[PDB]
Amino acid sequence: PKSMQCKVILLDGSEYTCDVEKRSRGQVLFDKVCEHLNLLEKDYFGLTYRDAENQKNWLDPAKEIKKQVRSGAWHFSFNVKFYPPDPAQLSEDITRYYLCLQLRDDIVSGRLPCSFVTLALLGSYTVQSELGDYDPDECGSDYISEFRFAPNHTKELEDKVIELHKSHRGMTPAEAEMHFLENAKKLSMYGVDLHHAKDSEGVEIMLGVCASGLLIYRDRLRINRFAWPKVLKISYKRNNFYIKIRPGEFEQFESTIGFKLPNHRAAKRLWKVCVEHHTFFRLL
Ligand SMILES: COc1ccc(C)cc1NC(=O)Nn1cnnc1
Repeated sequence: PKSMQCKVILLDGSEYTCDVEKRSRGQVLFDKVCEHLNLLEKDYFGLTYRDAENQKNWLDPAKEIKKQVRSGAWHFSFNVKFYPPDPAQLSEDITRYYLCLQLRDDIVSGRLPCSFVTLALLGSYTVQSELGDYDPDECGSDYISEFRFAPNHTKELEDKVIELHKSHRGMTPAEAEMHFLENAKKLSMYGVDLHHAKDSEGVEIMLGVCASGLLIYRDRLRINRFAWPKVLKISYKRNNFYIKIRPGEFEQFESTIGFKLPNHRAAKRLWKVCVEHHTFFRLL
């Protein structure tokens, strides 16, 4: 049996290295990573790889790893795929812990926009979790945390994190992580996966996929929202992605909204993440 070396970037930024048989399907590697992480509530998560065009792709657990990575290295990241709308209802604190780590990266990367005050508040809960109670021995007037909190750090952001950290005395890591999640879940882009596209007139839009449904970000004004029940069907053909929307009651026929993606693979990628979001959050 010939085995291939796999490298996985974990949500703490560490590397996990393991072997799988070269013909292995994605589920084999995922199960090894989740066992390494002591994770039981696994199906919120997944593995990503970067394709020949440098796009993020989800590793399909039903398909051979080699038929997905194809010409690329067997290098993956462990990520949240399906962001729970109500993290309090997760059964395990370790699940919430990994979800916090993902959201911290979503924030630092700028995928999850966040006000100044909420950046500082989330940062303060992270510090309480990682370091425990505020200690003025480590923190002077000139303190800057090792923790990345934001896409752009400023001294006043660092100061606000400390001021808020002082308020959290006695809070345990699990408590701080639950407060982090109860704040982060309210952000308008929480768990929204964004895809570049053009509308039927050729205007550049972003299509957002999340638990609640589909979002069409045309500009700061005119955000179109389709809750999953309103979405009758989704399809792709060539570089085109199509959403069928149910008619109001007493309407005869569903409406079709068409989008142009950069290429055929971007259209398939969007269709699949939409189907998967429909599939796991039809149930959950
Ligand atoms: C109950 O599990 C599901 C249900 C629906 C869907 C869409 C997915 C899963 N899980 C899943 O794919 N787990 N996994 C394996 N490798 N990466 C992630």
